Amino acid sequence: RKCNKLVPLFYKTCPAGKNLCYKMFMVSNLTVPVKRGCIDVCPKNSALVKYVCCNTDRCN
Amino acid sequence: RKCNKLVPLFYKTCPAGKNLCYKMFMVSNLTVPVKRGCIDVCPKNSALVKYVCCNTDRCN
Amino acid sequence: RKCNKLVPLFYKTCPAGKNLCYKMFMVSNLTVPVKRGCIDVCPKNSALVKYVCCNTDRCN
Amino acid sequence: RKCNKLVPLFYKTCPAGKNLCYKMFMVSNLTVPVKRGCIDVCPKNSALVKYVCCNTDRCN
Repeated sequence: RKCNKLVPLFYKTCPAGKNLCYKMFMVSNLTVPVKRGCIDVCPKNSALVKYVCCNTDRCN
Repeated sequence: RKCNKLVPLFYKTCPAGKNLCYKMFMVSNLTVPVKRGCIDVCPKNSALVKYVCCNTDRCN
Repeated sequence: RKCNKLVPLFYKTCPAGKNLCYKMFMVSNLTVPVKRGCIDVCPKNSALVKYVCCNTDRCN
Repeated sequence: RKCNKLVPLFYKTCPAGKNLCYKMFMVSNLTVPVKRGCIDVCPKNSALVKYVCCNTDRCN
């Protein structure tokens, strides 16, 4: 699995066990993610934090 | 086709069907390449990024 | 400390302990950086590559 | 045993009793070794340095 980084024109190969890609937002600001990378399962949505997950190369 | 990589001292052979080389820029700034490689046809849409393509070896 | 990445439109906060920014060049081509980042001490041995370091934010 | 020097395009014949070649890194910089040569036994890595050793000609 490959995934985009915070600057999404670049990407990285994921470590073993992490086959989702994700995009993380402060709920107050849905214009720009604060983080992007690899992950195992999608974290739950917090009151302050929103996750978007998908399962193909470079989908975040 | 051979094309330069982001650091243009270095280069690669293009896969089958990619016979243009490109430099990719942020829309703001057309002097600092953000990516370089091979491509089949040059993208034209207004986006966050802009491609400049060419058709000779290591022309990017 | 903050330093530029290889595409110097982008940058990062240095990990603690690394307070210099650097460009890395091939030897005798001191015009095309090959790497950019953060480092603790500027390497000085004769090698295939040459580091040029500075100690202010984004000075590389 | 012949081993590569810090500039690894050049090599040297090892003294007697040194039949491994090595390269040594500062742990903070795995890009460029700080040392190369001949050795008898691969030393343990430390908090400060990493050794890579091998046992054939010009393997470092």
